[PDB]
Amino acid sequence: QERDPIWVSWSNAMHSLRVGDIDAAYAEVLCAGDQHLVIKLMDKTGPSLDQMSNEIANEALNFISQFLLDHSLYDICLSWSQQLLELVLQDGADTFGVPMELKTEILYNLQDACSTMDPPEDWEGPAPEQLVVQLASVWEIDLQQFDK
Repeated sequence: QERDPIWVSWSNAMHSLRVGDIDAAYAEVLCAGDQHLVIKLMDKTGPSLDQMSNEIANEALNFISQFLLDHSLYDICLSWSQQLLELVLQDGADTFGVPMELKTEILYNLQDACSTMDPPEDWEGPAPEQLVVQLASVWEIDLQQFDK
Protein backbone atom coordinates (compact mmCIF):
# COMPACT_ATOMS: atom_id res chain seq x y z
CA GLN A 1 0.00 0.00 0.00
CA GLU A 2 1.52 3.30 -1.11
CA ARG A 3 0.31 6.54 -2.62
CA ASP A 4 0.41 6.79 -6.40
CA PRO A 5 3.79 8.52 -6.85
CA ILE A 6 2.15 11.17 -9.04
CA TRP A 7 0.43 12.59 -5.95
CA VAL A 8 3.64 12.77 -4.02
CA SER A 9 5.07 14.70 -7.01
CA TRP A 10 2.00 16.92 -7.04
CA SER A 11 2.48 17.66 -3.33
CA ASN A 12 6.11 18.65 -3.90
CA ALA A 13 4.97 20.89 -6.73
CA MET A 14 2.29 22.54 -4.59
CA HIS A 15 4.88 23.33 -1.94
CA SER A 16 7.08 24.88 -4.63
CA LEU A 17 4.15 27.01 -5.78
CA ARG A 18 3.48 28.05 -2.19
CA VAL A 19 6.99 29.49 -1.91
CA GLY A 20 6.91 31.12 -5.34
CA ASP A 21 9.16 28.66 -7.17
CA ILE A 22 7.19 28.16 -10.38
CA ASP A 23 10.24 26.76 -12.20
CA ALA A 24 10.66 23.98 -9.61
CA ALA A 25 6.94 23.22 -9.62
CA TYR A 26 7.10 22.68 -13.36
CA ALA A 27 10.34 20.71 -13.19
CA GLU A 28 8.67 18.28 -10.78
CA VAL A 29 5.39 17.83 -12.67
CA LEU A 30 6.85 17.77 -16.18
CA CYS A 31 9.19 15.00 -15.05
CA ALA A 32 6.49 12.92 -13.32
CA GLY A 33 5.30 11.99 -16.82
CA ASP A 34 1.57 12.42 -16.24
CA GLN A 35 -0.09 14.52 -18.93
CA HIS A 36 -3.16 15.18 -16.93
CA LEU A 37 -1.09 16.67 -14.09
CA VAL A 38 0.77 18.89 -16.55
CA ILE A 39 -2.59 20.26 -17.68
CA LYS A 40 -3.76 20.58 -14.11
CA LEU A 41 -0.67 22.65 -13.26
CA MET A 42 -0.99 24.88 -16.32
CA ASP A 43 -4.67 25.44 -15.52
CA LYS A 44 -3.66 26.60 -12.02
CA THR A 45 -0.77 28.88 -12.79
CA GLY A 46 -1.73 30.24 -16.20
CA PRO A 47 1.03 30.85 -18.77
CA SER A 48 4.29 30.89 -16.82
CA LEU A 49 7.12 31.09 -19.35
CA ASP A 50 8.20 34.35 -17.73
CA GLN A 51 9.03 32.45 -14.49
CA MET A 52 10.96 29.55 -16.03
CA SER A 53 14.53 28.61 -16.89
CA ASN A 54 15.28 27.86 -20.54
CA GLU A 55 15.43 24.16 -19.67
CA ILE A 56 11.98 24.08 -18.09
CA ALA A 57 10.49 26.39 -20.73
CA ASN A 58 11.67 23.98 -23.43
CA GLU A 59 10.06 21.03 -21.57
CA ALA A 60 6.84 22.98 -21.26
CA LEU A 61 6.84 24.02 -24.92
CA ASN A 62 7.37 20.40 -25.93
CA PHE A 63 4.07 19.62 -24.19
CA ILE A 64 2.36 22.64 -25.76
CA SER A 65 3.48 21.45 -29.20
CA GLN A 66 1.89 18.05 -28.55
CA PHE A 67 -1.20 19.58 -26.93
CA LEU A 68 -1.88 21.62 -30.09
CA LEU A 69 -2.96 18.35 -31.73
CA ASP A 70 -5.78 18.01 -29.18
CA HIS A 71 -8.91 20.44 -29.64
CA SER A 72 -9.79 20.28 -25.94
CA LEU A 73 -6.50 22.09 -25.08
CA TYR A 74 -6.67 24.83 -27.68
CA ASP A 75 -7.44 27.58 -25.18
CA ILE A 76 -4.38 26.60 -23.14
CA CYS A 77 -2.19 26.36 -26.20
CA LEU A 78 -3.23 29.77 -27.53
CA SER A 79 -2.60 31.38 -24.15
CA TRP A 80 0.89 29.93 -23.92
CA SER A 81 1.63 30.72 -27.58
CA GLN A 82 0.62 34.34 -27.04
CA GLN A 83 2.87 34.60 -24.00
CA LEU A 84 5.74 33.01 -25.91
CA LEU A 85 5.33 35.54 -28.73
CA GLU A 86 5.23 38.48 -26.31
CA LEU A 87 8.35 37.27 -24.54
CA VAL A 88 10.40 36.60 -27.69
CA LEU A 89 9.45 40.08 -28.91
CA GLN A 90 10.56 41.61 -25.61
CA ASP A 91 13.63 39.54 -24.70
CA GLY A 92 14.82 38.33 -28.10
CA ALA A 93 13.95 35.70 -30.68
CA ASP A 94 16.28 33.17 -29.10
CA THR A 95 15.86 34.05 -25.41
CA PHE A 96 14.61 30.56 -24.46
CA GLY A 97 17.15 28.66 -26.54
CA VAL A 98 14.41 26.69 -28.30
CA PRO A 99 16.03 24.56 -31.03
CA MET A 100 15.00 25.16 -34.65
CA GLU A 101 13.30 21.78 -34.82
CA LEU A 102 11.03 22.59 -31.91
CA LYS A 103 10.42 26.15 -33.21
CA THR A 104 9.32 24.54 -36.47
CA GLU A 105 7.13 21.89 -34.81
CA ILE A 106 5.39 24.60 -32.73
CA LEU A 107 4.63 26.69 -35.83
CA TYR A 108 3.57 23.82 -37.87
CA ASN A 109 1.26 22.46 -35.20
CA LEU A 110 -0.19 25.90 -34.41
CA GLN A 111 -0.86 26.57 -38.10
CA ASP A 112 -2.55 23.18 -38.32
CA ALA A 113 -4.76 23.89 -35.30
CA CYS A 114 -5.53 27.26 -36.81
CA SER A 115 -6.62 25.64 -40.07
CA THR A 116 -8.84 22.98 -38.51
CA MET A 117 -10.33 24.34 -35.29
CA ASP A 118 -12.34 27.41 -34.42
CA PRO A 119 -11.07 29.86 -31.80
CA PRO A 120 -12.43 28.92 -28.37
CA GLU A 121 -15.55 30.69 -27.30
CA ASP A 122 -13.88 32.72 -24.62
CA TRP A 123 -10.64 33.44 -26.48
CA GLU A 124 -9.97 37.19 -26.46
CA GLY A 125 -6.40 37.37 -27.71
CA PRO A 126 -5.11 37.97 -31.26
CA ALA A 127 -6.72 35.83 -33.97
CA PRO A 128 -4.82 32.53 -34.04
CA GLU A 129 -3.57 33.43 -37.53
CA GLN A 130 -2.01 36.60 -36.13
CA LEU A 131 -0.11 34.59 -33.53
CA VAL A 132 1.32 32.16 -36.01
CA VAL A 133 2.19 34.85 -38.60
CA GLN A 134 3.97 36.92 -35.99
CA LEU A 135 5.80 34.02 -34.37
CA ALA A 136 6.93 32.78 -37.80
CA SER A 137 8.26 36.22 -38.56
CA VAL A 138 10.23 36.53 -35.29
CA TRP A 139 11.67 33.06 -35.81
CA GLU A 140 12.32 33.67 -39.54
CA ILE A 141 10.35 30.65 -40.70
CA ASP A 142 8.45 31.09 -43.98
CA LEU A 143 4.97 29.65 -43.47
CA GLN A 144 4.36 29.53 -47.20
CA GLN A 145 7.18 26.91 -47.54
CA PHE A 146 5.03 24.44 -45.65
CA ASP A 147 3.37 22.24 -48.29
CA LYS A 148 -0.42 22.09 -48.61
